[PDB]
Amino acid sequence: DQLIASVVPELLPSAELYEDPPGLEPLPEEEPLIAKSVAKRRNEFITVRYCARQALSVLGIPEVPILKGDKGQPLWPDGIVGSMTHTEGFRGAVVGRTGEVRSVGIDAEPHDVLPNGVLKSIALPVERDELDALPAGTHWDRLLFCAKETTYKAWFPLTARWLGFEDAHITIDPDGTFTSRILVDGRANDGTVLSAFDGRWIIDKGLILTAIVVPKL
Ligand SMILES: CCNC(=N)NC(=O)Nc1c(CC)cccc1CC
Ligand SMILES: [Mn+2]
Ligand SMILES: [Mn+2]
Repeated sequence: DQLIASVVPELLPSAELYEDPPGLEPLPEEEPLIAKSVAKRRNEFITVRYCARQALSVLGIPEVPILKGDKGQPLWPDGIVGSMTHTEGFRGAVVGRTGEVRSVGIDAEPHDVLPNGVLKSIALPVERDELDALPAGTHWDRLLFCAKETTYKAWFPLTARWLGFEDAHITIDPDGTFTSRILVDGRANDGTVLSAFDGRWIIDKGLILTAIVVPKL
């Protein structure tokens, strides 16, 4: 019944918590990253890393700090890829080994309409027309935004480059899948070319969860 486990393969352990349990602490090496942060930010940072460390233990990796790189990206141990996300009512993480998968991204959002003006900032004109044609009963605008965030999180670890909202065209299928088509240069750091990603999505517990796994070559 866990949301991340429903949209990623069994080979990628995941862990999620819906509240901030009492008594958690960051590892000493992580404390400087949130020393001057408000309580809401300290709590999501600490709880998501407790989830990541649980998933890393399933891979046989013991307790390790998860620091942030120059573009805010989490810095995983050698031979590990992963992703983390937090929203009100959700903290989650997923990790995998580089010999099984190339990259993973996840994102969680509340299942509600986007705030005013956000859809115009994140969607291509063609995506807006596509969302209007989808069946009634799902907040397609919020699902599109969620899928764009997951696209960036799967892309950045492979390219080390920015990806704007206008740089990817996402097509959502009501069956719980989506595709992301990259509209800019897709040269990856390993010499290969990224052009498209396949994603999965689920709506449950008032939340939307999207995931992309970039598979082994
Ligand atoms: C496909 C285009 N999507 C993105 N480029 N998305 C992000 O940059 N998202 C983001 C933002 C901007 C909303 C701020 C802080 C941290 C992150 C990284 C998860
Ligand atoms: Mn967050
Ligand atoms: Mn997010």
